[PDB]
Amino acid sequence: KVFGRCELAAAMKRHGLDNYRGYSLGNWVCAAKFESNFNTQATNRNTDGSTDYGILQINSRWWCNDGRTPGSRNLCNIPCSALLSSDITASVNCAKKIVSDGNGMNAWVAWRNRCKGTDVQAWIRGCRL
Ligand SMILES: [Cl-]
Ligand code: NI
Repeated sequence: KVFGRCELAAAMKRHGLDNYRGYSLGNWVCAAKFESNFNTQATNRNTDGSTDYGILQINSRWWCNDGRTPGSRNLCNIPCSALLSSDITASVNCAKKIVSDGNGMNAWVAWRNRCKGTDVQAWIRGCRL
């Protein structure tokens, strides 16, 4: 599924991401835009052989099992394919674990490079939330 901006904002809010660990909703929408272009089916292979999955490009070395990443820790205890669903629940639940892990949203390179320090509230402007 390719989400619209406000549609995704609403879904993330309902799943409790607004101000989760102090990160306002715009941060999460901005991260999803630049990680996946709002596409739940996005996948991208990394140099180390791991793969990133879904709307928030969650990595198979640490967080999910895709059966081809040796030494995967599967900390979200889910197959990576579950992160590609039209239903973003699994992605949100896993992302909550990631952002609690110590470096906050810096875990997402696109967030650090393209969202951090910017006017992220622009990402939810005009939306009926
Ligand atoms: Cl933080
Ligand atoms: Ni990545």
